[PDB]
Amino acid sequence: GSSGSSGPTPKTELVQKFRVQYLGMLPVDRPVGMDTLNSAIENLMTSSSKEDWPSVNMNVADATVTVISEKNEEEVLVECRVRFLSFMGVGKDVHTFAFIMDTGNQRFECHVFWCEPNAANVSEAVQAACSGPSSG
Repeated sequence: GSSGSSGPTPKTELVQKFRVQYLGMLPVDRPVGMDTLNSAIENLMTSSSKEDWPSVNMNVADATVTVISEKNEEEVLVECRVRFLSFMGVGKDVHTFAFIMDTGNQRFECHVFWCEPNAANVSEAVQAACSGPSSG
């Protein structure tokens, strides 16, 4: 390592980590909507028990959503960005959070998660970042 080391700065950003479980990744056709959202969750929900879901952490910063493991603050299970997001919301139960992301090739992935006591702060912390129009 001939080259020295990078030079950090005495200033960081605000990050919000939330220990949530990882239900799994279910694809969806509609990048927007709740029905499908819930449907996705409910689908995953049934799949794999609750305890089966690995306790992960949801990092939120720089308007991004990165799912970091529990036994590793460096590991990045899933890396989602509010800029690549399409939609989301809280499933049937308030203890569930899923959002449709954009990967490319007309493909969308919905990452289901379990937040307690409710995915209100998470969804918000994530939404506050997304912050999109309603086009009503």
